[PDB]
Amino acid sequence: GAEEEDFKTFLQKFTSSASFQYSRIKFPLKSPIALLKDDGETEQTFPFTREKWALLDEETLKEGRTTEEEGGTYISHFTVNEPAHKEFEAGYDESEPSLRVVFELTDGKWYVTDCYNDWYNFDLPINELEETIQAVQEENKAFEELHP
Repeated sequence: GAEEEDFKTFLQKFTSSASFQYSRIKFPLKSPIALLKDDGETEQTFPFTREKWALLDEETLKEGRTTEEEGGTYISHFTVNEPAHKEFEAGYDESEPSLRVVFELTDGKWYVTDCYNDWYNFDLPINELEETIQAVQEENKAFEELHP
């Protein structure tokens, strides 16, 4: 009557199809990027659009915990059990996250509505940013050429 797309199965596509990944994501996103104007305690916001995305893997969007030698417990999961209103968090134990992905389900189709990624983390003065954008687009080509 509805038969909605599955929080598992939609993800399997998301991690293995580049154009589909992009076709699922809003433009712009509700998280403008926000960095420091090379002055310390200064506020700034950037338009989040398709041209500054970072593609994401199955070992990015998994539900589990990992171990580095030199960090600690890294977690990745959805934190929120809802039938249509789930979102995703990755980060270490006892610490803040750095990969945030809001998901929403309308019309029986999932659509990603927000983003957080360390590719435009706080340690990134706006002066260098337009090169950071282009660098993520290097890695993105190497993904999407091989993620059909």
